[PDB]
Parts: sequence; C-alpha cells; structure tokens
Amino acid sequence: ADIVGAASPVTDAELYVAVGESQVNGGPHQAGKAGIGVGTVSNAKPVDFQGLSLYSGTTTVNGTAVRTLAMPITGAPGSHAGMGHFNFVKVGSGDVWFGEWSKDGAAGGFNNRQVYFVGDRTGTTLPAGVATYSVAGLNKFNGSNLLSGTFRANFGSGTLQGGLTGGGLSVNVNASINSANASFAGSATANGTVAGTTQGQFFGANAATLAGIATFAGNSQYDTAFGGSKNE
Ligand code: HEB
Repeated sequence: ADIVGAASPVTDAELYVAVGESQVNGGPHQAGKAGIGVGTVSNAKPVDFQGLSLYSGTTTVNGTAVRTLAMPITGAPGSHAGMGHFNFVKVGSGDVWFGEWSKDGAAGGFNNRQVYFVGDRTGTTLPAGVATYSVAGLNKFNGSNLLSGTFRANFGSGTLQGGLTGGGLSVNVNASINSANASFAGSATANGTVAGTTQGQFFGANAATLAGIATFAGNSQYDTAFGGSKNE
C-alpha cells in the first residue's frame, strides 16, 4: 500500500489521533490499509478505517454517508473505553477517508478536536485539463451542519480552488497541485477573514477523488476535514 494522510495538531499527550498505514492484525482490524490510531489505545497504534465500517453508525446528508463511531460497541475490548468519538466519510469506492475526532463528541463539546484525511495512493494518476469535484466537509458534525461545495482543479496549471459552506461556516481553499506525488497544498480562509492552510491529496486513476484538511493555527475552531469525488 501507499498510505498518505495528515492530521491537525495534537492537543494532548494522550487524547489525540494520528493517521497512517494500519498496523493492527487483530479483531476486525487488518494491517496495510488507510488507518488511524488514538493515544488512549496502545499509544495510537493505527487500525484501518475499512474495518470500522461494519461497527459504525450512519447519518446520511445530501448524499454523504457520515459514519459515526463511539463506545459502547459489542465486542470491543475494555482497552477501548477511551477511544473517543469519530465522524468520518469514505470517499468513493477506494480506500480514501476524511474525518474528525474528539474526546466526547457533540454531547461534551468536541474537546481535544482534530481533523484528518488518510488514503491509499496506489494507482493515483492525474488527468489532463480541468475537472470539478463535489466536496463535503466536517466541522463538529451534529447531524445537520455538513459542509458542501465545489472544487475546481486545473491540472495543466497546477491549481486547486474551491469553497465549502454549511452550518454558518464557510471555508475556501487555494492550493497548488504537485504532480510528482499528486498532493496539493496552499491557503485556507474561514468566513472570509481567518487565514489558515490547506493540505490534501488526489487519489485514484485520473484523480477520481480528493481528500484534505483545512487548518487554522491560532483559530482552530475552524479546522475542517473534506473530501469528494470528481464530477462525471
Ligand atoms: C469489536 C469491535 C472493535 C472496534 C469497533 C474497535 C475499534 C478500534 N480499535 Fe480495536 N480491537 C478489537 C475490537 C474492536 N476495536 C479487538 C477484538 C481487538 C483484539 C484485542 C484482543 O485480542 O483483546 C482489538 C485490538 C485493538 C488494538 C491492538 C492493541 C494491542 O496492542 O494489541 C488497537 C491499537 C485497537 C484500536 C482501536 C481503535 C483506535 C478503534 C476505533 C477507532 N484495537
């Protein structure tokens, strides 16, 4: 596998997540896939998102299946008591994910919140010309505040620009596409005033999908995870 991803900054030495290639072969978990670890379970050894699917709830909004995971879960070991609260979305048919995590979810105020994306880059190529993407975004998801918008990619010029809006929040991104590794990086702007950065990745043949995070250091409430599939 060729797993790539990123998470916004950790806020605590134990209450945090990190993304990367999954390492756990045990229970429902399989190594070698797009994964996440939490500091409260085996010092964040990562497990695969795919395996979490059959145990996660679903809230579908505007055609986006937001997956939700938190204790209690039948068959989860006691070591998992402090796993926290995950909201995450599978992007397309491949092993591509974006989402957020917090200690206590909506009921507790999304403490220790982080955003992330992670996916398998195997087989990724970039097409010629231009394409647009229907993108969804998550920031403290409560069931009715999903962000949505359109990103515009110009692969000939190496630009990715777009915006997401929802639940009173607007995030715009302006990034440069790196054709050597199909990543992108640039600025992010929240509600037209708050400066941050964007980092993300195209996945799949002919850039079938993308995922990324927009983060705002010193203004972290606006941190947003996003992803979507190419239009057509
Ligand atoms: C059922 C259901 C379930 C679920 C949902 C889960 C979810 C999870 N998980 Fe799991 N796990 C499990 C079940 C589970 N799990 C099991 C069964 C196991 C095995 C262990 C034993 O054996 O006990 C594990 C195991 C495990 C491990 C290993 C540890 C050691 O060192 O060994 C880890 C790290 C984890 C994590 C995790 C996470 C992070 C999550 C989320 C996100 N996990």
